[PDB]
Amino acid sequence: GMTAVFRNTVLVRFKHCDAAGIVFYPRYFEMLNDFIEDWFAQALDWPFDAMHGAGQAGVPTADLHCRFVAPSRLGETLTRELRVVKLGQSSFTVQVRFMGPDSGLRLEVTQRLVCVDTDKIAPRPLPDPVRQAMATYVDETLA
Amino acid sequence: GMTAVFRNTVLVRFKHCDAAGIVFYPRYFEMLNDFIEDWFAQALDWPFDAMHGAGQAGVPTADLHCRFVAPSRLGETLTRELRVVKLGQSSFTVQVRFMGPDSGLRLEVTQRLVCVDTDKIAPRPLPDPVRQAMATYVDETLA
Amino acid sequence: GMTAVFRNTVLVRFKHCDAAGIVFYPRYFEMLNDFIEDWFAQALDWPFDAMHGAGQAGVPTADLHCRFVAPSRLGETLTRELRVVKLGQSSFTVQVRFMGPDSGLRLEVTQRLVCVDTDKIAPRPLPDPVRQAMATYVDETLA
Amino acid sequence: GMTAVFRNTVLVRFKHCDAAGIVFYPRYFEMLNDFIEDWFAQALDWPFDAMHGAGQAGVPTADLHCRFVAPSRLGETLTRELRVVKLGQSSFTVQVRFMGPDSGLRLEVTQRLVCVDTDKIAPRPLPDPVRQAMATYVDETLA
Ligand SMILES: [Cl-]
Ligand SMILES: [Cl-]
Ligand SMILES: [Cl-]
Ligand SMILES: [Cl-]
Ligand SMILES: [Cl-]
Ligand SMILES: [Cl-]
Ligand SMILES: [Cl-]
Ligand SMILES: [Cl-]
Ligand SMILES: [Cl-]
Ligand SMILES: [Cl-]
Ligand SMILES: [Cl-]
Ligand SMILES: [Cl-]
Ligand SMILES: [Cl-]
Ligand SMILES: [Cl-]
Ligand SMILES: [Cl-]
Ligand SMILES: [Cl-]
Ligand SMILES: [Cl-]
Ligand SMILES: [Cl-]
Ligand SMILES: [Cl-]
Ligand SMILES: [Cl-]
Repeated sequence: GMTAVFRNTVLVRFKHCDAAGIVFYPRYFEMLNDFIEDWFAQALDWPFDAMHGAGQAGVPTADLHCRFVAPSRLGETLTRELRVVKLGQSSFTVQVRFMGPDSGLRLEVTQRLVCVDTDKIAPRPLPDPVRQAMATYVDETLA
Repeated sequence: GMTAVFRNTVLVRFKHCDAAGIVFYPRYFEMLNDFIEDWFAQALDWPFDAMHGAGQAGVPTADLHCRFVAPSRLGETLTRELRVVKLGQSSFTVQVRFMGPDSGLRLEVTQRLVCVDTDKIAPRPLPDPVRQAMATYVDETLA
Repeated sequence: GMTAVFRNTVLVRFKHCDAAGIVFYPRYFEMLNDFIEDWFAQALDWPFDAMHGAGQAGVPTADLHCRFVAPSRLGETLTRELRVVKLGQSSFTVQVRFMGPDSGLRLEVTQRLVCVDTDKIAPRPLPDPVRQAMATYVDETLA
Repeated sequence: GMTAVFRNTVLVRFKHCDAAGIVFYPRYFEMLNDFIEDWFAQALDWPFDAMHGAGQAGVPTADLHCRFVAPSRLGETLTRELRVVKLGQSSFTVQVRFMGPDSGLRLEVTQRLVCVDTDKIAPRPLPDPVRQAMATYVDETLA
């Protein structure tokens, strides 16, 4: 449909790979966080620097379900795509897919995050404009 | 009935902690992998050096589900526990819990791994002794 | 002078920073390796995938001297610049500077790497065209 | 003369090892930091949780020099040793050696750290008891 997707690419690097030149799974999760960071800065107008600084806020992960479909290797460029599954006042759920350079699905992950005060930890609502911006990404078929 | 639970501890270190003031979630996954590594070396008699070396094998992750219950902080010692959920010929599913120093649950991850040939990638059966050792960790109540 | 420099930029991310939102030093070294990887792929026509794959080669570090001049923080974009200090048949020495968005020097590192066979470790000469390409980056004032 | 050397061990893990088949060098620096962390907690009575917490302090690195002597591999246990080179009021320089299981030198790093106020960055003197504890590790022969 026309609900939004957020997309970008990531190069599989030497730092990401095991002795076989295949991606070590915790490293996918560094890739995933970088992608969420990007989405916040580019699409939601609430970059992590502002959020964790002046904002005294965070978006820690509550739940994460990841399926590793096919391996990725040193030197491949992967494409990352994000949709929003569910959006509350404080919590939000995204679905992220990583696809290889010939369009093969590499991993699919559904991730629930919660907006919190970091001084000290306690849930809080998302900023209104942020929640409004996320609403455009919502794919009602996903949940 | 009779069973076994594999358990050890890990210190939350500076390298693990982020600008929200807690453990950065990919870092939990490095701690998870370290724990699985420990299990293989210390309980299953199939250390990763041997497995990935002469063994020409690995145990890549097929599926992860992680529930983050409460945050962890610099300087805390966490307890890690492993139980086996399901055991096939090649695939195996484990449940790992991380607990805080007063036993508060921090995270629970259900993870399916698959034994593979690394030369080159293709599923293969676990060694007989290894599967037999893993069977002792089976938690029937999780089935 | 007109000897060459290799340049690119890198965003300081959440994964790079400590609890204060300042870069944790081992993370600079992940940034440094990524930059060398880039230089090999873009400038030297010998990407890490080809090098570690078909090439059965590596460029492990022999020596590294790094001065941390000023701290870097979450959300800053740093500029990375590389020059070649010294070039042998197998060994090569680079100097890398990271500068902040307002041109302040953040870190300066002189790094000696050695071309090796990875099956199994043993020095070898650089490929001729690679060594030729590095020669253009040589700043004879540096050593 | 009378002195002390701080020493402990570390296992080389899957997470540390790369596509050249050895420890990936930034990973040595995470192991270095862990070791300094250990020194502070176990020898100097100033653990990082306390230091960075109530203490509003840190010990960022100003200078690194690392000589990589021989590679390390998955499954090896390394020995880490610390000696103090130089001790000022705020700054301190340490020499750390990593050795293999048959005592072969793997790397030697000379590192200068500086005690700082984190609220906000500005050098400050080490606590008196901490400096006194560090003095016991001084290796006059390295001066
Ligand atoms: Cl590609
Ligand atoms: Cl909510
Ligand atoms: Cl939600
Ligand atoms: Cl593909
Ligand atoms: Cl029984
Ligand atoms: Cl199976
Ligand atoms: Cl299974
Ligand atoms: Cl607890
Ligand atoms: Cl067998
Ligand atoms: Cl049971
Ligand atoms: Cl900037
Ligand atoms: Cl040479
Ligand atoms: Cl050289
Ligand atoms: Cl600057
Ligand atoms: Cl004496
Ligand atoms: Cl001083
Ligand atoms: Cl000093
Ligand atoms: Cl040795
Ligand atoms: Cl004092
Ligand atoms: Cl002495």
